[PDB]
Amino acid sequence: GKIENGKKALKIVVVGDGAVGKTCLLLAFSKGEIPTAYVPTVFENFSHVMKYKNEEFILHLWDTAGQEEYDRLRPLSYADSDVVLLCFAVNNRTSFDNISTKWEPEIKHYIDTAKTVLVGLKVDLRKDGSDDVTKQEGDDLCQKLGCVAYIEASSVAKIGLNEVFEKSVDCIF
Ligand SMILES: Nc1nc2c(ncn2[C@@H]2O[C@H](COP(=O)(O)OP(=O)(O)O)[C@@H](O)[C@H]2O)c(=O)[nH]1
Ligand SMILES: [Mg+2]
Repeated sequence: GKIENGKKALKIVVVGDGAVGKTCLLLAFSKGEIPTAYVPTVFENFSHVMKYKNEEFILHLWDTAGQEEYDRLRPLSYADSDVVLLCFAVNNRTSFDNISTKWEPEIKHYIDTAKTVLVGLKVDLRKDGSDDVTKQEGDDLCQKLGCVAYIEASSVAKIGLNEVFEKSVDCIF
């Protein structure tokens, strides 16, 4: 619950296994596309203005990673976070299981006061006949972990991107 110029402001941190699509989520959400160019391991934190209810919110968006120096820097990203997106890829069951084994506990340790939103990324990839994570599985995990919501999204297909960040704003304001 911050106010930075005259605009309500929110800090959102994005966490989850490598390659679940965290950097693409932020690029697609804020830039409206994923550029054909070298995608960085971690996007430096930045502010994005989002027009929502009928007002403007300033979102302070923090990408994170677990490779190279970013693994060591990650804990420092959490301070004063209002919302944490717990991200996995729906076609990667390992990443889903790690929400419970690694990511939710890490968040509870460093920033228990943050609200969490469970985010099922790469939903464009879900298909019958594999062991892809279902919407019911995401809903159940959200329930067990006390997240505010489970939201499915695709950066590539532009599905659910605004919903993720609109729900983030909603649970704070
Ligand atoms: N099909 C599909 N692929 C995606 C999507 N988002 C990301 N990817 C792919 O997943 C790879 C890893 O994404 P990235 O954002 O770098 O993952 P990060 O390590 O969690 O930040 C990228 O090379 C994309 O090719 C998506 O919504 N749909
Ligand atoms: Mg990344």
